[PDB]
Amino acid sequence: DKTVLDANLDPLKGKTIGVIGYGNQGRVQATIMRENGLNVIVGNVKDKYYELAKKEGFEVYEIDEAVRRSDVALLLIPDEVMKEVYEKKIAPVLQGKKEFVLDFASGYNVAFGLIRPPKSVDTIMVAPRMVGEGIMDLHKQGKGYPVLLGVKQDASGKAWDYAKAIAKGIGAIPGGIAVISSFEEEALLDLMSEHTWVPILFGAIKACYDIAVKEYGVSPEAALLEFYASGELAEIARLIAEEGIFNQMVHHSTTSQYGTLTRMFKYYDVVRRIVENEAKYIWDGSFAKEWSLEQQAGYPVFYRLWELATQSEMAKAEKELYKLLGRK
Amino acid sequence: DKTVLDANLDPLKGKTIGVIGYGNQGRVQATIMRENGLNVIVGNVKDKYYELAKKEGFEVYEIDEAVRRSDVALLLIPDEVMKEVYEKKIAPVLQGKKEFVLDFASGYNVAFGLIRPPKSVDTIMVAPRMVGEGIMDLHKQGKGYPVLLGVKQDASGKAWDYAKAIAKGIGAIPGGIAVISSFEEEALLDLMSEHTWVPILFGAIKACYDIAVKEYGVSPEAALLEFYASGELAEIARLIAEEGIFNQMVHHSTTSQYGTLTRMFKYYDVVRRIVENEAKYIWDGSFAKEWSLEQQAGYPVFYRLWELATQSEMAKAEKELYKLLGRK
Amino acid sequence: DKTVLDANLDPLKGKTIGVIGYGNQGRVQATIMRENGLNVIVGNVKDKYYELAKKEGFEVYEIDEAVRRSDVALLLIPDEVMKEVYEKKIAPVLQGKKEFVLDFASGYNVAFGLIRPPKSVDTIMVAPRMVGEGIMDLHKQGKGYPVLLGVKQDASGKAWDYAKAIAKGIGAIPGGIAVISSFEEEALLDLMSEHTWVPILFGAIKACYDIAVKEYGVSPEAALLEFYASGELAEIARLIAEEGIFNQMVHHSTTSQYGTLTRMFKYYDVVRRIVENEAKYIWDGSFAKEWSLEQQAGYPVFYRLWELATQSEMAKAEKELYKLLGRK
Amino acid sequence: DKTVLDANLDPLKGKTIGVIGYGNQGRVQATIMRENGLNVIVGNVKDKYYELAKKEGFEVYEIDEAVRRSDVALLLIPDEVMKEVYEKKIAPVLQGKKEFVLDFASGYNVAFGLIRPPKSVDTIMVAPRMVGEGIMDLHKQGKGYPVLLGVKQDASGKAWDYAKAIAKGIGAIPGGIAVISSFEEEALLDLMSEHTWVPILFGAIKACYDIAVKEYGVSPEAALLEFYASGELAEIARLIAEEGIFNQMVHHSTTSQYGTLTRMFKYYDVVRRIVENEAKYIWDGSFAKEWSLEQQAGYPVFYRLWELATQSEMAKAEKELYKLLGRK
Ligand SMILES: NC(=O)C1=CN([C@@H]2O[C@H](COP(=O)(O)OP(=O)(O)OC[C@H]3O[C@@H](n4cnc5c(N)ncnc54)[C@H](O)[C@@H]3O)[C@@H](O)[C@H]2O)C=CC1
Ligand SMILES: NC(=O)C1=CN([C@@H]2O[C@H](COP(=O)(O)OP(=O)(O)OC[C@H]3O[C@@H](n4cnc5c(N)ncnc54)[C@H](O)[C@@H]3O)[C@@H](O)[C@H]2O)C=CC1
Ligand SMILES: NC(=O)C1=CN([C@@H]2O[C@H](COP(=O)(O)OP(=O)(O)OC[C@H]3O[C@@H](n4cnc5c(N)ncnc54)[C@H](O)[C@@H]3O)[C@@H](O)[C@H]2O)C=CC1
Ligand SMILES: NC(=O)C1=CN([C@@H]2O[C@H](COP(=O)(O)OP(=O)(O)OC[C@H]3O[C@@H](n4cnc5c(N)ncnc54)[C@H](O)[C@@H]3O)[C@@H](O)[C@H]2O)C=CC1
Ligand SMILES: O=C(O)C1(C(=O)O)CC1
Ligand SMILES: O=C(O)C1(C(=O)O)CC1
Ligand SMILES: [Mg+2]
Ligand SMILES: [Mg+2]
Ligand SMILES: [Mg+2]
Ligand SMILES: [Mg+2]
Ligand SMILES: [Mg+2]
Ligand SMILES: [Mg+2]
Repeated sequence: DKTVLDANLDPLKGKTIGVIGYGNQGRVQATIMRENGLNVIVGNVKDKYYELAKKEGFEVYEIDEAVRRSDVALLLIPDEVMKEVYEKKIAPVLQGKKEFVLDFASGYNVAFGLIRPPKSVDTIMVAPRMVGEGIMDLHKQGKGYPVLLGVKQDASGKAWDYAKAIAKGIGAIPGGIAVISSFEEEALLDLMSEHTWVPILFGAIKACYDIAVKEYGVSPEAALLEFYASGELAEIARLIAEEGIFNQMVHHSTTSQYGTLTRMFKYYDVVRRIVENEAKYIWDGSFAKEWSLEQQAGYPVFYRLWELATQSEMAKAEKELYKLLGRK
Repeated sequence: DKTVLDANLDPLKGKTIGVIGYGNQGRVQATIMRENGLNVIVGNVKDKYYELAKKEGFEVYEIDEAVRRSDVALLLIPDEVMKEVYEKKIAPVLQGKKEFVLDFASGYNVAFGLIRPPKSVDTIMVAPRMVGEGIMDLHKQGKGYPVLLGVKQDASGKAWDYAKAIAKGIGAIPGGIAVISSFEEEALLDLMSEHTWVPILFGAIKACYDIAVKEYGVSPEAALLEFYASGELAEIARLIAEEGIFNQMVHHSTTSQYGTLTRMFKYYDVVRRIVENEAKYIWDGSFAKEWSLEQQAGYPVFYRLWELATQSEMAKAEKELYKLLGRK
Repeated sequence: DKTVLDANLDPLKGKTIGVIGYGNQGRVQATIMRENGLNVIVGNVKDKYYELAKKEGFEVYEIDEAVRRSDVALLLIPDEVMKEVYEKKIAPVLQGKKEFVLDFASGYNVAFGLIRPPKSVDTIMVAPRMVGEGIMDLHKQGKGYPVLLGVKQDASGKAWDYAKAIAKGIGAIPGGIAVISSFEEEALLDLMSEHTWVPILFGAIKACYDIAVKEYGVSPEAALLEFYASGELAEIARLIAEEGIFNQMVHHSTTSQYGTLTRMFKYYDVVRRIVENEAKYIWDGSFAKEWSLEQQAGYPVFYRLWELATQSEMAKAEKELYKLLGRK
Repeated sequence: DKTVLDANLDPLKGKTIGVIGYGNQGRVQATIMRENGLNVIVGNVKDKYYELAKKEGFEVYEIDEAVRRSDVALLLIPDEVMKEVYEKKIAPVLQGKKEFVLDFASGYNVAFGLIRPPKSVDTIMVAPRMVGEGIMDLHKQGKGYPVLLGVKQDASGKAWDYAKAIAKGIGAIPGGIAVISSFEEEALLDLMSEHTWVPILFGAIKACYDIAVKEYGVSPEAALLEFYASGELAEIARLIAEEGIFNQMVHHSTTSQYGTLTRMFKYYDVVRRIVENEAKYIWDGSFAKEWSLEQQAGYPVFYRLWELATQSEMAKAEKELYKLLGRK
């Protein structure tokens, strides 16, 4: 099957590696790779992270200098400034090359064409699905974790080899797995998760609260406690990850099972339509356009929405309560 | 405010208490209350739980005998057999009384009239919001936890006093809180949670999977990994419970925040309508009717739905994967 | 292909067989199997059928006794009392077993979970498609007939072997065929036939009558004669079974062919939608629920519908006519 | 009530004030405040207004210099360049401060987040509802006029005090009133007025003209004369402002009253829906986004719409007529 469990690590030996950023990922991955027996450097703007990285023993230069030295580069920075940073401080130094390699952790800027490097370079992607802290929390046990792999440009016939090489160079495998796919699939998924069921969940909760209060004379404290001020949700998530989404429900009551299943099979079509709409809107690029334009405008909608959300009755009540329970 | 933080414990001293069941709750609460300095007994059918309860030092009699001895009773058994058990082995012994008290952990059977005790008895409810294990996991730290309180019948003018007495007798407060409300609100909430956002979430995930596969040529492994085979969901739940639902999102990226907020404010009305429909359907009693009838029929729909859910592509793929990762 | 034409008969030799019921099927199949060289018994309630079965030379005991003696059982009784009969007089005797086998002629009670035998037993199904009299009417020619096969539980790795063994033990093959499938498919089909085209046909006829009378001044006698008081329909059915559904039409006139084909391809979508709805309603279990509940209620709708049907103008006219033609 | 009629003027004495712009407002307010006994300066780009302000005796420096000198600032410039002007020539000088105050006449740029000053500064708003000339036309009578007040940031507990201080420092009160509100309400109102009834009025007039001509053979001159080429509208506005919107109608005829009231109560719902839509579209920020983007694009729609409006039949006819009547 497409899956991969282990591979070689030779293509990276003898070369120097360049790491852009020392935040969550950059820090973790550079730590691991150094612990794996490789010569690696760090490129970053002069700030707290720079101080931290030079504390932990990673020789540092300026960004463009790290690329001038490196034969491989890992661009571990946000997806909102990578564009300008590339355009200014990378593309030139890169034009001055023959055989180079560039890796990302996300496919947003590439799949949509905001970054079109030369055909003189092999472009790839290695994408984990952990916030970053759990990765160390696993490495100290000597485990592995799963990731996605992708390739965009091949000028060496060695692209996948370098991909698996990196995958092993960050302790993902052996111990976990590695999938192969494109940048497009990665971006599509990372965006569907954010556009489809998360906001739906939140809106459902908000509506349940509003209703239970304003049409059945219920108290905010009780509403919050039942809905989310408890850890029921977290325990459910854990049991899912461990046993399985459906098998999990066995630990509940028959009444819960019955209602859940009925209503789920009953409300499948609506959500299906919603998901179709959003997935299409993404596959085209409309969302990238929208987001870039809002950046250029000044995040007005962002501002107003944050405001409306925090000025809501549910939020105020949650504040009073979380205060009452000593929580921060 | 309606909230309560601590109260007296005198009305329970000098009396004997009766506990029906030694499962999750019964076990925990009886343990605590014994550790609080009260004379308590146990009533249960002769089985593994009976053996366990007599192991832990709780003198036991038959159910009706425990009531004959007790002046208070806690009916900690499922909401699907309580009816018959009451009708047969409790109502008589209870008719033979003057001043008694009966407490539940759920309002399903009462709010809907499936149980109508005499007016010779004060009826109450004390409902926690923890599965039961977390409660001990907190008690050994010396903390408290939150609960709901309710009263249905008063023949003593002491109902709320007994309520708070119990609340303190199970280590809820001081250390947490106690809310006051009816049986109706409790049932309504416990059912809305199960009918509105849980099944919606599950259906959304299922649809995202189906789509991403059958219309964009994506691999099941990647789909599952992104959606739920990871712990992203559990970490989100924890951060919610700790910091706050919205504040949580700060630890994410701006892109995620933007998409989430937009789509949430965009899809609020639909879910609102759904929630209205279900809440009404409950407030009337149609659901209780439906569930009781399906019990009398033989759980055919239950059976078929379990089958359809487990025979699904997502389930089979999850099986293969969870196996691949050593998970049970 | 999945089809089967003949197989072995050894696994049944040396064992005793139990047959529940001596009505249409039970009678025929027991007769055949005895004529095939097997030791078989009969279990039945004391009535006319009991007298008949002991007339024809089948030693009989009470039901539970027949199971105590038997190592295999064929439950040839209606699908409306099998539940209680099992629950009371079979499940105990069965709990007292190690290696047993149970066979049905219908999957209604099992596919929907109304009967959940232990995992100590191999459960199967052998379903013919003849009312029962035609089967003997064929056996005396030395032919075979077609059936369906299914398995639900396997604790021997011999389930299919026993299945084909029975199939041969009732003279189905060699001489006909045997298909393999589940209980679910069998039930689904047997119910679609009854829910989709039979009632549609009847309603179409009824409406044609009503219209031809009340809007074109036609006489009931003529209407009935054309529509169904003749044998046109039976001859068409026979020619279908013999030659083929479409080839049949060759023996009609060109005008008939033209109108039929046009209107058929013209009215396909409506019936398709209807069939989808009903098939879904079944696949879930709603129909089983409905039917069980009507049983528990007292067949009021059944009663009223029988009444309305018989008190109809078409029925009264058919009565007068069938009387006029000497028919009973 | 929230209203205010007079207050103190001490907090401004001993300080220096800075005024950005010498157009309509800036000119008037600076004139008044100087006439009120305060030390005030002027910051403006070198142009005709600079010459005018140094004519009238207001010592001037460059903008940033005026802020370096001032402890308070009034940003009386358009809402389309304030952004860049701030970003470049104000924010630095402001970072170099401890205790400062900044006031606006409009909340557009702030309510939507286009300007986010530091938390080292108290931000306020003082918004009149006169074009600017009427304000002097009233001051020479020794009257006052009404305004709105708002606060965004408080680092002194003196924000409202400074607000009322300014309010008195510009001759608004005593003699008129001062309301308190946010920036959001101000912006919302100033935009609803422009989006809801003004354009509706204009379109209604245009449509009445077009119809009366092209479907009833009426002459343009007569149409214009009746609709707006007369002063009926201005007299109505004046009588409204003086007596009251409804009481005004008393000076009309009964026929007019009847038709007006009927049709008004008849067409309320449509306009209500329109207003809801627009108010929402604003509350979110979509309009700010739209306008900023059109600026960045080059005002193409602006251009084309101006063209279409002026190339209209009504416009050409109005031109011929206004010429015929000697009007410019
Ligand atoms: N933490 C996460 O959520 C995961 C990371 N990724 C992706 O990896 C990439 C890195 O993400 P994170 O390291 O977690 O974010 P982060 O907050 O940890 O970023 C830290 C780095 O940002 C750099 N930086 C910030 N602003 C800069 C600017 N204007 N100019 C130049 N450098 C700047 C700094 O040098 C710093 O080293 C992103 O594309 C992310 O989507 C993929 C899987 C999940
Ligand atoms: N565990 C939970 O989810 C929470 C408990 N509750 C409610 O408290 C009550 C008890 O729930 P749990 O103890 O957690 O369930 P459980 O699974 O722990 O039930 C254990 C008890 O069930 C008794 N029992 C089982 N079948 C019986 C039967 N046919 N006849 C007589 N007794 C029988 C047994 O004596 C045993 O002691 C329920 O109403 C529950 O909804 C309220 C908050 C959450
Ligand atoms: N005979 C037919 O038309 C076909 C029969 N089948 C299936 O074979 C099985 C038997 O069907 P048939 O014999 O044809 O119907 P039937 O009405 O002729 O059944 C006769 C048998 O039912 C027994 N019985 C009736 N009421 C009973 C009760 N209260 N308690 C205990 N036993 C009772 C009688 O002892 C008798 O032996 C069913 O599962 C049916 O679905 C399958 C295809 C059609
Ligand atoms: N006149 C009005 O309609 C009322 C004024 N306001 C608001 O007060 C503020 C000022 O409005 P007005 O003075 O009436 O407009 P205005 O046309 O009178 O503005 C003249 C000033 O604009 C300055 N200026 C123009 N272009 C500039 C540029 N590129 N860079 C730097 N400075 C530039 C000039 O220095 C000049 O002093 C606005 O926000 C307005 O909406 C509030 C109530 C009504
Ligand atoms: O990179 C992303 O966009 C995140 C996701 O996995 O959804 C971390 C927030
Ligand atoms: O008692 C209930 O119905 C549960 C809930 O809180 O939803 C535990 C499952
Ligand atoms: Mg993301
Ligand atoms: Mg994700
Ligand atoms: Mg709950
Ligand atoms: Mg049938
Ligand atoms: Mg059939
Ligand atoms: Mg205005």
